[PDB]
Amino acid sequence: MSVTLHTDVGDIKIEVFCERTPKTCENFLALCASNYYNGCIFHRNIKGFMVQTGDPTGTGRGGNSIWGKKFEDEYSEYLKHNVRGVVSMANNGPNTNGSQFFITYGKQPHLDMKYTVFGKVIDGLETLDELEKLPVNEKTYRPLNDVHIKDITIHANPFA
Ligand code: NI
Ligand code: NI
Repeated sequence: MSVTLHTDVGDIKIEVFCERTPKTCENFLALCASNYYNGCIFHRNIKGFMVQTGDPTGTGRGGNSIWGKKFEDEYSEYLKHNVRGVVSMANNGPNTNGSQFFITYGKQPHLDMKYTVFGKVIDGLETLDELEKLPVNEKTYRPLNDVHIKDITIHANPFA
């Protein structure tokens, strides 16, 4: 399955690995499908590292799962932050996944087994490039200009 994030700076198609991270997938797709991320900004943008979003409050402290409470990590030896465009859930320690997620800008091995990887950017890399060059407050890494996720399209699999 895949989703396309329609942002102020372009679209980003992300393939989600539902066979390895079923709960993370269910959560993400449910939030996407219920317009939960619509209007969300990319609140933390760190060039060379990653960009974070998925917090309706836009502070980096908010957001919750489709279950109204944090859920468990789903780590996998098959899923590592070893390339640009890996998509993972942000957290505040073990099993504290909510709604926030981030997209890496490059290989970041230190993140492995610390955050639940659940997707990969498969199209719209130019959009990721645009996000990475966005001017930010060099102290908080918050983009000087709000960049939002307008809406998200879920590519329904023809198969039931
Ligand atoms: Ni669009
Ligand atoms: Ni706004």
